[PDB]
Amino acid sequence: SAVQQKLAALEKSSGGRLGVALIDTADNTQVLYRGDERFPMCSTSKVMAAAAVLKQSETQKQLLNQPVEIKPADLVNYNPIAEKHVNGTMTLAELSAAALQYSDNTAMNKLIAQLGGPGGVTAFARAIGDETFRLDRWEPTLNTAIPGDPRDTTTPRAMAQTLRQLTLGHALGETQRAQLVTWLKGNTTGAASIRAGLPTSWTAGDKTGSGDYGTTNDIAVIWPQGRAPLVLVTYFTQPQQNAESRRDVLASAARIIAEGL
Ligand SMILES: [Cl-]
Repeated sequence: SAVQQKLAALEKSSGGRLGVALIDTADNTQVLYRGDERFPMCSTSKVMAAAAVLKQSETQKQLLNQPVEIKPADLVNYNPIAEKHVNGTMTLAELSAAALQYSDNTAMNKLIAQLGGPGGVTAFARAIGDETFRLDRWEPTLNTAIPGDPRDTTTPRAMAQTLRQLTLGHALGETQRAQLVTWLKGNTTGAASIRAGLPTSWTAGDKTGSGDYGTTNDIAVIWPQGRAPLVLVTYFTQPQQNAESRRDVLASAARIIAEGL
């Protein structure tokens, strides 16, 4: 197909390995490129952690408004929001928003702690039928992205299915689904990634990721006009440990997909 040829050429030009999964909710059809190969998730795993906390909140009503102390020991390598509140508190809702919309790594570790460790995030994934997702480590070491290492990876097919379930399906309660979608739509980190390759009139919510080996990821839910919503995930990783992340490769993959719609 034209999409596959274009994705392979993009992959060659970029020097890396690209994975793409598109789900069209009109007919549940999928377009896949390396759909069943594992890729490091990096910050895309924050969606699962936030969703798991939302799920806890369905029976623990005021959980989202619970204050959590932010301590110096909590800070890691990228803390744009958390560093502003050190020695104060943030609520779990605020931590979820920081994680999702700013990719705050301290905020992620606070969510992981709220869930009882990395295993708590993975247990939620299993509870919503994702047998592929695995979170093995905390921030920042979950970003090592070593080729062939299955730790902290998923597949494009698996993550597209899961994002669909969380944002358009019934993995969460109605109020919680709406809250996750609201957070994703307010993301600040994704302008150069999938968003840059979509028509501006199509609304999207997304979560990016980046890490070692020039790993560059984005997962999005998209509301085009003229048709049912779509889910698009784009995962990218490179052979050299010190390769720079390439948000523009994800934009190009999104353009290729949008061409084939
Ligand atoms: Cl990793």
